[PDB]
Amino acid sequence: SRDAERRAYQWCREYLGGAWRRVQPEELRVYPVNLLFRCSLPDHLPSVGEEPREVLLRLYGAILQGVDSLVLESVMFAILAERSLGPQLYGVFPEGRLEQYIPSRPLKTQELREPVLSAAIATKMAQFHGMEMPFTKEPHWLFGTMERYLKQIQDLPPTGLPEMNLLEMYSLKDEMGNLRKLLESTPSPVVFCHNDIQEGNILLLSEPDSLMLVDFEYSSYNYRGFDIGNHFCEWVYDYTHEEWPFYKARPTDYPTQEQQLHFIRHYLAEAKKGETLSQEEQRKLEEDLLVEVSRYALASHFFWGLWSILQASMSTIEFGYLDYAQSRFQFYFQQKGQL
Amino acid sequence: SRDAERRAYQWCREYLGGAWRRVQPEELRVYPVNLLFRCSLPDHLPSVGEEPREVLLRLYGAILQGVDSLVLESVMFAILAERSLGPQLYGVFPEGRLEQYIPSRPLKTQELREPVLSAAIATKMAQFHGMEMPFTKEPHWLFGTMERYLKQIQDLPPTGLPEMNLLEMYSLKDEMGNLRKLLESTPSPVVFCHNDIQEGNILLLSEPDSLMLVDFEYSSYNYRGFDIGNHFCEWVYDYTHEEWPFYKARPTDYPTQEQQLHFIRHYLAEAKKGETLSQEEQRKLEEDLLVEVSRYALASHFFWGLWSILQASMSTIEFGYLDYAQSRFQFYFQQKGQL
Ligand SMILES: C[N+](C)(CCOP(=O)(O)O)CC(=O)c1ccc(-c2ccc([C@]3(O)C[N+](C)(C)CCO3)cc2)cc1
Ligand SMILES: C[N+](C)(CCOP(=O)(O)O)CC(=O)c1ccc(-c2ccc([C@]3(O)C[N+](C)(C)CCO3)cc2)cc1
Ligand SMILES: Nc1ncnc2c1ncn2[C@@H]1O[C@H](COP(=O)(O)OP(=O)(O)O)[C@@H](O)[C@H]1O
Ligand SMILES: Nc1ncnc2c1ncn2[C@@H]1O[C@H](COP(=O)(O)OP(=O)(O)O)[C@@H](O)[C@H]1O
Ligand SMILES: [Mg+2]
Ligand SMILES: [Mg+2]
Repeated sequence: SRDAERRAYQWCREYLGGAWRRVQPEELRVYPVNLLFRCSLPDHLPSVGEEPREVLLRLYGAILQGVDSLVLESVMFAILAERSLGPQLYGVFPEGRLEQYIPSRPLKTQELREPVLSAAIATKMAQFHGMEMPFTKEPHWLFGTMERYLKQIQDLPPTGLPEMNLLEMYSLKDEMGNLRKLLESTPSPVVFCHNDIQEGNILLLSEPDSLMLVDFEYSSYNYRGFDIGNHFCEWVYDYTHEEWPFYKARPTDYPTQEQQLHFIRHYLAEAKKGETLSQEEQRKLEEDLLVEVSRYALASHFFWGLWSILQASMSTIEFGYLDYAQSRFQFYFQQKGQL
Repeated sequence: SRDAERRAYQWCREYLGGAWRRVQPEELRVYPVNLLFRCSLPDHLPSVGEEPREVLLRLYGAILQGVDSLVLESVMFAILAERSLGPQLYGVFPEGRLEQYIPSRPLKTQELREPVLSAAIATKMAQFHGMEMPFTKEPHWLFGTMERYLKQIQDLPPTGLPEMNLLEMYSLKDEMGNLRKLLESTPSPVVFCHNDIQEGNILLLSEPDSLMLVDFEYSSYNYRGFDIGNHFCEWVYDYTHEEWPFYKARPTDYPTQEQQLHFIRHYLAEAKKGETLSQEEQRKLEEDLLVEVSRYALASHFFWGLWSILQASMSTIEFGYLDYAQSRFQFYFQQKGQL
């Protein structure tokens, strides 16, 4: 649309500067990749200084985001950029931001299991967990957010859908306490977590450090075990499935013990790189982490199942959110019973 | 106060973590340095990881700051920290932030003229001007802000003070156009400027890179000439004077031509360090910059004079804001006439 093109043009010229000052309106169009758009400097123009030739314009939702929330999100994004753990940040303004376009493609679900890529993901996740960030270090995110989601679900206006509420079908309010008790018995260090290391958020670089993570919507200080366990759960789900419900679950694609240990070995090699450990101490760290993840992986099911019920309340036919929620809760109980 | 101590305690434990988790309330008190407070970890405690032992708690005003303004301020502060151009950032929360306490003292007015310190200030200012920041690069800050201040002054409710309005005494609305025309004829590159490089914002490090700038309240993309000229104006004003109006002006302390060239040589040595320039090209850059600064220094007087009238509207006997404004406008006209 004429207005959207004009805004993108103005934002690029004003926030990027340099060669962008010489671009004429008729030479620039936005390409949707929807709230995300690619903007490219015309080929005939040389760059002036270090200003980027390739950016992504990210527009914020029509949805209300609090002031404090936007401060935290923007500060987080800016810091991860400086530390080379996310895309560079080139503009912040009320409507959105301009980010580095990373030449890349996202991973696919099946690629997560390839040993060399899985080792690289482990290494990157551990790098992320090494970050000191200016946010609360108290680990209230996991159960605080789940408690909030449950309250929000309880408060939803009735819609007319006749089915038993999933909170009741799966006794989720009671079950949350059972999970809390289990995880309270399971030590897991509190670290800066990504919280959504799915294939769609892992970019395979065309100009390799071979990967970059994106999508920090959910990132927070949280239990290490959640970030790893959540990643393992993602081996099961493909969100590119082309028929309703527009995801597919393959439960047998959950990582085997050997696949989990391979990831864990590479994770710990990075996490513990500055430490002098015997092979025996290393073995213990690996075994303990295997158990830790087996339990915190259950929180991935529980968290996303609750989140998905809320998504269903704002959706119709574009994705089977309620179906997905039920899949996560079924796997929760199955895996809980296999402990 | 009990409440303020408790809040500081909670913020330190929650945002700093590490050894701060082991601190007991009775071991921590805040020291005012008022919205700024020092918090120190007890001496008996060893640090756990990289968490700071010495922080400054900065509380935000009771005064309204917009959402977008707080995003920009916080992002700016976080980026300058990463680039080692400001204090590290350890917590952001609705009420304020936790920053690195920099072991240091501020410079004094008379120290600005010492050649070795002035060379270091020039070098640091040029470093700051090298920054690419995710903010508007269009140079509307100077006249946009002055136009806004003038409008705000025009809109002030009458107070009962009988004196001629300084806007009228000095014909400032007309004079702003005269200044704009002068500066429009004076090329000055647009760079990321500090905008308030006064002695009180230059910290002399106890653990030396010998200086750190602080106070980014006014920082923005702006004309280089303003940042340098503003700094030179600051050689004249001491804000520690102990009798009303609580500043002192020493007009003869404005830098001589030689003092200005000394600063300029060191500024350009840093700004142009990656460039192959002849001694002749270097001489021209120095001479041109001398003229540039002579003109943009006038904007320092004009800007702060307007700002000071606004400060007077919220002040009584703590500082002679209106007196200060008049001093800046008198010097503006004197120096304009000496061009
Ligand atoms: C577990 N998970 C990590 C939760 C957080 O998700 P995000 O990382 O925020 O996406 C992923 C997840 O639950 C998820 C991921 C993707 C989708 C999704 C995928 C595709 C669509 C779709 O509208 C489906 N379509 C058939 C209409 C084609 C265009 O894309 C809509 C939703 C829905 C749910
Ligand atoms: C030109 N300048 C760089 C403008 C921006 O100032 P800031 O860097 O934001 O301070 C500095 C400036 O105009 C200025 C600087 C300092 C002061 C100031 C200095 C001292 C006080 C005072 O309340 C005075 N006191 C006698 C009551 C003792 C305690 O401190 C109050 C105000 C007033 C004005
Ligand atoms: N900085 C970037 N560079 C290149 N591609 C990106 C970038 N950020 C996101 N993408 C692409 O856009 C997709 C969605 O972006 P993301 O930040 O994950 O937002 P969301 O998943 O909330 O829509 C990613 O899967 C990736 O393909
Ligand atoms: N990070 C810091 N470390 C040590 N001292 C600081 C720090 N920040 C500010 N100060 C001290 O506090 C004073 C005021 O802080 P500043 O950030 O300039 O705020 P303002 O001038 O708006 O009150 C400085 O002159 C300096 O003496
Ligand atoms: Mg994503
Ligand atoms: Mg200051």
